[PDB]
Amino acid sequence: FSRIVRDVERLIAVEKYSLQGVVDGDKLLVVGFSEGSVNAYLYDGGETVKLNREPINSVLDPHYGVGRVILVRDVSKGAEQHALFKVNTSRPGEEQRLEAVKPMRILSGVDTGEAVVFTGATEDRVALYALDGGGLRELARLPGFGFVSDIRGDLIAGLGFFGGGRVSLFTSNLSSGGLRVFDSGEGSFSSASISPGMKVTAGLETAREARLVTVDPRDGSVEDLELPSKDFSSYRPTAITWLGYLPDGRLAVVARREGRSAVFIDGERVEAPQGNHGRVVLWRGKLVTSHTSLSTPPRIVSLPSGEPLLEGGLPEDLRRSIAGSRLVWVESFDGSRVPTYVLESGRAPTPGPTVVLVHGGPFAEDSDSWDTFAASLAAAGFHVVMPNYRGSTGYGEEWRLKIIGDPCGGELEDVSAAARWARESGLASELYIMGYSYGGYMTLCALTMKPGLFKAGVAGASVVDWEEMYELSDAAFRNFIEQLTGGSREIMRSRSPINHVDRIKEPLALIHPQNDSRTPLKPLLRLMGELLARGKTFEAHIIPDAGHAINTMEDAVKILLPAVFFLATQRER
Amino acid sequence: FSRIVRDVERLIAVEKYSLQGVVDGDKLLVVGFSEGSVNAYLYDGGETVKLNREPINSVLDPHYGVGRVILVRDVSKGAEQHALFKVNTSRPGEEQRLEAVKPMRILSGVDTGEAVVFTGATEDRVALYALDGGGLRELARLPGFGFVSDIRGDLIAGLGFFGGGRVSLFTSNLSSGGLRVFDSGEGSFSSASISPGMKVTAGLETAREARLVTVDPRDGSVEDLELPSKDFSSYRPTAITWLGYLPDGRLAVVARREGRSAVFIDGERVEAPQGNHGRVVLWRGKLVTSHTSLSTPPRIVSLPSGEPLLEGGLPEDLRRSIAGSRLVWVESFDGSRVPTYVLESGRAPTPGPTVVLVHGGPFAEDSDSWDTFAASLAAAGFHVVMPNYRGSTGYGEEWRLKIIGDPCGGELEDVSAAARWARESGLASELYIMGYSYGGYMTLCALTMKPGLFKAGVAGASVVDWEEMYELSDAAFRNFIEQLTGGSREIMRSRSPINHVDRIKEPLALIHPQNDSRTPLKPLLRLMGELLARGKTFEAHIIPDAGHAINTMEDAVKILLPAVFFLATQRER
Repeated sequence: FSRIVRDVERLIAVEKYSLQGVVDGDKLLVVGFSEGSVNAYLYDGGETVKLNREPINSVLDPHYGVGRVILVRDVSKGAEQHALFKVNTSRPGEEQRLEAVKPMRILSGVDTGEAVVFTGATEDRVALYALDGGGLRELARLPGFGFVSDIRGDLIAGLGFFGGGRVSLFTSNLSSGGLRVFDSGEGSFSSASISPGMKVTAGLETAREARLVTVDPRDGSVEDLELPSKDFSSYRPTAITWLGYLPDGRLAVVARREGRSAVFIDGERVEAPQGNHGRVVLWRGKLVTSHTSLSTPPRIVSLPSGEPLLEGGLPEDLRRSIAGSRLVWVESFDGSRVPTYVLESGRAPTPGPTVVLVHGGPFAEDSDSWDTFAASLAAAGFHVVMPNYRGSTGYGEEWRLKIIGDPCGGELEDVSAAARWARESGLASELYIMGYSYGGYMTLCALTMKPGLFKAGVAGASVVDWEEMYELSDAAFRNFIEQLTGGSREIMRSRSPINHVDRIKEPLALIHPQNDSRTPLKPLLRLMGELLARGKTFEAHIIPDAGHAINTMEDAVKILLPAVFFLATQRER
Repeated sequence: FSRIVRDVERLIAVEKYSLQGVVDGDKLLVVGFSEGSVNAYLYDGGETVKLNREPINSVLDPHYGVGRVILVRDVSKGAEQHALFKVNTSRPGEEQRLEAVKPMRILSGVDTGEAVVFTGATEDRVALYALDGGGLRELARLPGFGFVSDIRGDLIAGLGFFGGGRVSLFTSNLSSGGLRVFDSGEGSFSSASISPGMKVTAGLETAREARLVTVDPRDGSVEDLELPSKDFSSYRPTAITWLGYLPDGRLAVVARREGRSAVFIDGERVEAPQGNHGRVVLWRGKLVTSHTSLSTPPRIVSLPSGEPLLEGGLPEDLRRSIAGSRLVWVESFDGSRVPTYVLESGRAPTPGPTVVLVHGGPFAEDSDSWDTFAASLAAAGFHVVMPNYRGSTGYGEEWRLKIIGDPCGGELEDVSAAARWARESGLASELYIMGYSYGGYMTLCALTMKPGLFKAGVAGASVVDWEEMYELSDAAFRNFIEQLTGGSREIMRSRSPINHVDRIKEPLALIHPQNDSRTPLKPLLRLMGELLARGKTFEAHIIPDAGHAINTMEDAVKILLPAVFFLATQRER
């Protein structure tokens, strides 16, 4: 149990890096979890320089070479009312709060150098904003969650979840605002970057595949974009992770199939370490991306050698605790094949104690990408099954959109199918479920709707009640709940696990940050009252002065430690 | 920290023993917290023999030599609805449930070998029961908490908390039942044992001094008992822990002053290890008692040598973590002197992080006795301050009875004076409050009524709302609440920290077993609601399938570990 603490601490503590851009002339801007919190750094080639003072949540996308960084930081103890802080790169550790922007949920943003352009959610709206030397301007109100993708000249390009789980492309004008929304009937836009010719290149993810298209923002004309090299189209990607024009005009694309990605410059394969990659930057005539895998914490590497620029290293005992990984295709209730990553623990027998670790989102995926939760479970003697239930990204629009209107429906059947597969295939001697956010909702749904499937469940930062949550949500989250539930009152009630507590037969652990503004604490307290009144076994841990986005080691530990303890305790019986 | 977990674990894991009597001819009957849980053992000079199968809570007091033991086990996952199980001492590990006794809160009991006589509380009454060969009989209904002390022949003697915090003597007849209650106007009876002459020898605790009396149960006449040796009366005890007749007719008395006890046989002092002692038994012609101190976990020893028969060795590193202890007399608001035990941690500076650790009860005391919580605090690098606030035992009837009608009044002032004493004496560089049960009530009362006094508070198994708790309480606890509060609804409301949440300014850690039936979880969930709605910082840890009485190592870890983590975190800032 003290060994579990050491394992969880060191898994959280290992340095994790994400590539944000190039700044300060010719230096990497990198967001790193290092020295126990999320900070932003310049990487010159040798020593990193820390840009921020206190922990941050993120940084805005910098235009190449801009001489500043815009930090995004929660100023509300985890409720995700962020403020923006400017740091001049020549003077690291000196912060200027951008006081023209009232705290709000910052969803995204780019800094051109002249203007800081972002989307943000308040109680009454999601909006696209620009802050220049003249002051703050609302460029447009957006229908739902929206994200700035790119800016070139006065053209802004972004992606919008504006209905039915579909992603629209949007543009606006930096100088005079407005909104133009481009919707594909074939699928969803997944990344965007403005070409030198002032067209929007976008990934378009259709039924079971992904391709690149050009959108002219003047008329709504969409063509297929063909590249000089044909490696990209032959790769037959299912998803586009990211794309962007480099300063030399070449289009870089990270695309993926089956939970691993590949890098392309102007269509041509650039070799990269196995796993997943993030944005690709040009830096000192070398391609640089982020790399991660189930065995590799996020790190910065140079392509095509794959040599690390910035990486944290795991202790050898923790590396060994992960025996192997594999993708399997689990047949579900309608014969659909649920792509399921399996992390085999080198610290459990086969069959052995097995956790179905259910991903959040739901528009997210279990890929060959580092997962601290999964790693801590493998360290603690559990195999880990991570099913890409319908709703997941990475496997086509059709699979992703199947969740719409059907929470605690087919996706739960997929999660249950992976569970039964883990037993039937001989992997699991016993079964647990665990999840954070939409994953925690799945824990609650599994224990309420599928009693006896799992031995016990962990529900972290859970959706508990669509109805009460709606009442407490900001404009983005209200809209997203509308989308997920299809605007159906019956769905919001019947698919809320708080309404099926009497069905629970298994021990449940609840973990919840008190200031969560995504999945609020209030319905969780009501759930505890229901568990109590109905004589159900439950454990609960409420984390102080924290919300949904964990950005310190001590909060990461508070969230994960009790989950690992609980399951380890359950394994004694 | 993993080092904290390890120390906490090792402190919990150390075996702790209580002496219950002599059975199976001439074998000691002990209850040991051992091998991870509370169990019953025979000891006859070598290895213990485990009598129970699953963990228990206690055993009933056996008459010398009886060939069986009656286990008391919680059969409601911590809610303290107990069933009785008999184990024939010749056939250890084979239990037979006494099915005539439906689950109830068993408060006490004696087993003559032919009749099991006990007190228990259901929802509607507290009663004295006898189970013999002809079945179960209710001998009498008691006004409130009552405990059987002794049976000789047909006579039963007990102690009753039957009004005003005062303890009465009561008798009954095993054959015919009934109830006779004897009050003293000078004080409270603390201990009782029937003499050969069929009168009741009792400890009478008065204003300051305690003495031995003889109560004739036929007419209620009381006279002082003078013993052959005068070491006892000249010791001038303030409290009488225990007394009992030995097989040879000698009267064993354990009495105490200033948190330390002494043992007497027919009034003659018997040398014993410094600290506190429990019952004294004759085993193979010689004297045996339990012993505990601040630096020695409860153990069974021979007198007068002090040689251990059953002892969980305190490892040297943990022992060394307590650099010292002191008894101080804190000046309270009204000139009262609050006897306060202090532990200096060998792992903190002076001045240094200090926890006022508040005792439960309130009719209990901090004495020179083992305290796992205090030890873990010392191990974690905190000085510990343990004030015997008014309401405490050990310092006379007047001091103990001051709390009556005044919860969250003078006693909280004593606690606050102890905080002030810690700072002003130079011990404390910073101050926290921590407590379980009435102690947790004090945490909550301190953060609501004395904001800014402590840096942070830990409230375990707390009283939260007198009124709601009363309505959820069984007959015993309803009566006790009436006595403690005076029955006034204004006291019940005004002295409930849930009605003062607005004033809270310090971080608060709530810890609570889910099935607690003394201090129920329900009002604590409401408190969390209020903390949430009023934007207060808090954490909470609810522990599964557990109640107020902790009987496993892992449950004690779930109760204690969050507290130490919380305080350690608080000390970083």
